[PDB]
Amino acid sequence: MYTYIQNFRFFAGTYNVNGQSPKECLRLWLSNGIQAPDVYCVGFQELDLSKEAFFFHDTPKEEEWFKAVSEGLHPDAKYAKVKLIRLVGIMLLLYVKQEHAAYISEVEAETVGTGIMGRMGNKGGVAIRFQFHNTSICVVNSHLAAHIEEYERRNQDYKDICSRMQFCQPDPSLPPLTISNHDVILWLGDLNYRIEELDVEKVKKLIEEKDFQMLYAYDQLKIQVAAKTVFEGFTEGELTFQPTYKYDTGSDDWDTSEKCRAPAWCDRILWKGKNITQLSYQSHMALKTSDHKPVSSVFDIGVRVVAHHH
Amino acid sequence: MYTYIQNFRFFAGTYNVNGQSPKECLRLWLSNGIQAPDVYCVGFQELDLSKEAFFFHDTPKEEEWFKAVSEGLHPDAKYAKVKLIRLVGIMLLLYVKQEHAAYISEVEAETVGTGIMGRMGNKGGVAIRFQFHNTSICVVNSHLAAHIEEYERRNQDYKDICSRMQFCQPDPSLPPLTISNHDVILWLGDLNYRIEELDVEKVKKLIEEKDFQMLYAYDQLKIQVAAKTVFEGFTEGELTFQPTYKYDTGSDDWDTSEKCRAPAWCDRILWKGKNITQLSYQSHMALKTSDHKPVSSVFDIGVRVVAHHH
Amino acid sequence: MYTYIQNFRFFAGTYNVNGQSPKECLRLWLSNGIQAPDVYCVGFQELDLSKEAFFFHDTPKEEEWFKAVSEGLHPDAKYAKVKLIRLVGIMLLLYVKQEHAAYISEVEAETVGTGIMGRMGNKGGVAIRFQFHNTSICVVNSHLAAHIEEYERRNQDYKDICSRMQFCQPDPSLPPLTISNHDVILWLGDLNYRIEELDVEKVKKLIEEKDFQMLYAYDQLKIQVAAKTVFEGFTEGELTFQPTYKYDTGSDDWDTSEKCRAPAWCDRILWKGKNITQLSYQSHMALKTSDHKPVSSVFDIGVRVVAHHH
Ligand SMILES: CCCCCCCC(=O)OC[C@H](COP(=O)(O)O[C@@H]1[C@@H](O)[C@@H](O)[C@@H](OP(=O)(O)O)[C@@H](OP(=O)(O)O)[C@H]1O)OC(=O)CCCCCCC
Ligand SMILES: CCCCCCCC(=O)OC[C@H](COP(=O)(O)O[C@@H]1[C@@H](O)[C@@H](O)[C@@H](OP(=O)(O)O)[C@@H](OP(=O)(O)O)[C@H]1O)OC(=O)CCCCCCC
Ligand SMILES: CCCCCCCC(=O)OC[C@H](COP(=O)(O)O[C@@H]1[C@@H](O)[C@@H](O)[C@@H](OP(=O)(O)O)[C@@H](OP(=O)(O)O)[C@H]1O)OC(=O)CCCCCCC
Ligand SMILES: [Cl-]
Ligand SMILES: [Cl-]
Ligand SMILES: [Cl-]
Ligand SMILES: [Mg+2]
Ligand SMILES: [Mg+2]
Ligand SMILES: [Mg+2]
Repeated sequence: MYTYIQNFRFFAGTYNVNGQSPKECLRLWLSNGIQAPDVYCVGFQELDLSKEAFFFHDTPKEEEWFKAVSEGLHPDAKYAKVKLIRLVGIMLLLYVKQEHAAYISEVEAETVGTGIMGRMGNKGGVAIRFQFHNTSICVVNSHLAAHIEEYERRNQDYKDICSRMQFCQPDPSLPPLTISNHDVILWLGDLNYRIEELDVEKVKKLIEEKDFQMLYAYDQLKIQVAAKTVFEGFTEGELTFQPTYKYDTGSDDWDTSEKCRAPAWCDRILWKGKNITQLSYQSHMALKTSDHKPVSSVFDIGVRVVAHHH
Repeated sequence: MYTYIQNFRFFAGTYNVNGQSPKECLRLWLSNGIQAPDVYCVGFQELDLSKEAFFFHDTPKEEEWFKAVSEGLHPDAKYAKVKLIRLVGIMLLLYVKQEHAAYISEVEAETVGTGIMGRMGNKGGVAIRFQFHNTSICVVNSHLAAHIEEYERRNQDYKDICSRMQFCQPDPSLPPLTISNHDVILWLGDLNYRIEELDVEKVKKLIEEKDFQMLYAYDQLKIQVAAKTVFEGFTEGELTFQPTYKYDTGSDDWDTSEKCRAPAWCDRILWKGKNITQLSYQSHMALKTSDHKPVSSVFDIGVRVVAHHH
Repeated sequence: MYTYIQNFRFFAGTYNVNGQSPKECLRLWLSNGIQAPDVYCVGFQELDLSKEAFFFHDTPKEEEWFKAVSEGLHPDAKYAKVKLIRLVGIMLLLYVKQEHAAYISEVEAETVGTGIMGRMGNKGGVAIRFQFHNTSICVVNSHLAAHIEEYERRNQDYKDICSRMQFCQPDPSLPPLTISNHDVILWLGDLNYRIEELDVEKVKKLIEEKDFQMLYAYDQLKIQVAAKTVFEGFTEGELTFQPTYKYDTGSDDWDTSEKCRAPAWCDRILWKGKNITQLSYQSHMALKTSDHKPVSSVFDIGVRVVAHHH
């Protein structure tokens, strides 16, 4: 046989929904004046903050948010649901255009809890891997540890997801599939990295001034990546939108509670692999259900397709 | 339109069943020579003491006790089940005569755990609110902290149920419904308040002498209400029955175990609202399944009914 | 009526499966060149090591292992499933030849958790009791505390299972059925008792030399039974097979990890009652799914049968 590169459009989204049910149309996030994606990868954090969900019970929030996402996908294409995976509040959805569904194979989904006692699901990661035509793809959604001072724990959460996440494989003989053994890796989530050094007022001033380049110089994810403690070999696109945390629910105002939290680029998307081009990377201010704003990126990704023989 | 007051009969019952399945006919509690209630409000504590129930799993005890209650309702009327709500061992049931069912609306049920780590369901409250004709009603069933020395925690459990219990409402714009925003509030449960100061032998002697007025002078709920720490604006009827805890299972004898627990009026019913009259308040000694006896009260409650226009 | 003793063949098996799904045919354990048993008693430990199973959720491992066992039963007889009981990873299955099913009655199953905080199901026991013809039988499967130094906790786990395990009974009037109130008791499990005194190299040398009599002189279960701290009145057959823990998964090699665990006869079967004869007691090295090997015993057991009147 013979293969060739054919480009497909992948949408990746991440949204921390603060334990809320969906109240708004999600088109403003998932299909806001874009061309129809070929593949949708849609991730949530904090789907359900209840004690019942924490102890691994089913939750109506799973179906509520799945339906909201399905209804918010681009109207020009029929999308097939390929896979849903959830650990407590961390949920990842994979859809493809119906016409591409026949070329999806080897779908596997797994989860890793890195929260209470290092194991519970209040924080951690979920992942879906699959083959699209002849290209292997893994999408990871992680919610890493909270608070500015806990960057070392965020680094450890990342390392633990990478080492513990193992996928099934057709051949029991080879070692299990890990996240890294894929042609294309998309990593999204509330990575929860904050702004070092600067005080809250200075952070807010830089944002008002739209000096995102200066603010980004103090971003913990940037610093840790530069120190090679996390996300080795991954790329992140330039941040041209304002921090996505923390807002008063129902508004675009920064947290006016007593805690008065410093804004942060909590919500991020990164990638690794050949033939990837990021076409956009943005937040969606119009959605106010949560104290975070959703983030999205659209990629053109080259996929190995088998040429038809005649 | 025009409204007028029409009286309906409400039965309220509370029973701590010590993790047991039902073994006796519940008519002796629920329909023991009384007129048929229009509305039944039936609450349990300790429905299931298992670790599985504690971690929020379904339990066969829910259906066993629901059926026992349904079978024990007054035989002269067909009762419609309006709502069931359970948190671990705390369950509340609401029924109305079939003929009144069409005038029930806006039924909402919620729970608040105030047990382990302040959040688990070994203690706490559940509630059902609804509109009957044009009158709003909230029924609360609480199981508050154990032991004579923990009255401050019982006070805190009450305050926490009051502040955390929020109900849905037709209009997202107004603040959520709380327990206090109702025309009629009925609060029942194992409130777990004990007798201060007196030693066990003195308590038992007063009960033998049927001097309930003297024993009540040392009741913690009375004292805390007088200090305005709990149940502000609520009324409780005079206690004319002997303490309902703690008995040897299968008997009317006081706890003969090594612990030799002091008797207490653990199990109580209180109310708040206009046009309420208590017609009775009693315990039911004949039921011996548990180490508590069940308590009941019947009220005449004035309800706002729309007058028919012709 | 008149009764007489008739002998039936009972198979008992215990297998700690290290949280794995079944990968091998279980005939090598359950029907490896033996006559068809009349009754199968098949016990597992560590069916599922997940946090979800630990908090008492259903697991697909239950059905996977039940089907594997059913498929591995002796092919000459149709076996009826009488009962399945599971607590977290501890599962016991009871089957009988179809032709004997009509003579099984009073089947009851219960569990006792003796793990975290003395109550959780990471360790403990499950049991099935029943009447076969006119003889009462109780089969217990226990997973007792780990590690050489914790023999006192293993003793306590045993005592706690014995005192807490209570079965339902036709007559509410008599005291509940306990394990000890049965004509025949079969106790199996990962009892987790280790070899005292000897160092790892010496243990391995004795095993190489096949000097099981000398190694057994240092076995903790033997010592504790002799001290009358556990298993009073029970018998165990001579151990003529090598220790069943701890192996590298997929091999017959001893644990080559850093921990380098000493081999132990973790997995045991004991009995108590009249008219019992052990016909075999062995391990099954050929099964390599787990870090333990399965153990089996076949008994001839005299059962009281009602003579037919003509
Ligand atoms: C081994 C099993 C037994 C263990 C039982 C222990 C139960 C328990 O303590 O969980 C605690 C867990 C903690 O949240 P965690 O994931 O750090 O995530 C939150 C962060 O995302 C931030 O947003 C912080 O809030 P903000 O930045 O202030 O907005 C932070 O709040 P705080 O600063 O207050 O830490 C925290 O709540 O909360 C939950 O997951 C909620 C549901 C479980 C609770 C029920 C059980 C009691
Ligand atoms: C964050 C998650 C992890 C937390 C795990 C922690 C698990 C745990 O310790 O729970 C303990 C919980 C305690 O009972 P709690 O509600 O005070 O209610 C009981 C009172 O109503 C009284 O009747 C007292 O008994 P009496 O007056 O003497 O009759 C009292 O007994 P004690 O005096 O002995 O305190 C107590 O049992 O018991 C239960 O709810 C039973 C079921 C859960 C246990 C399984 C988990 C191990
Ligand atoms: C009151 C409720 C809240 C309590 C939450 C606490 C959760 C928790 O710490 O559990 C711990 C529990 C411990 O295993 P436990 O039964 O001793 O059994 C194992 C033994 O059988 C041996 O094989 C030992 O391993 P090896 O001989 O080395 O092979 C030993 O390992 P270690 O030597 O390392 O002790 C141990 O894992 O592990 C589990 O059961 C696993 C699943 C639950 C964990 C999820 C919750 C975080
Ligand atoms: Cl927007
Ligand atoms: Cl009575
Ligand atoms: Cl073998
Ligand atoms: Mg939140
Ligand atoms: Mg009790
Ligand atoms: Mg193991």
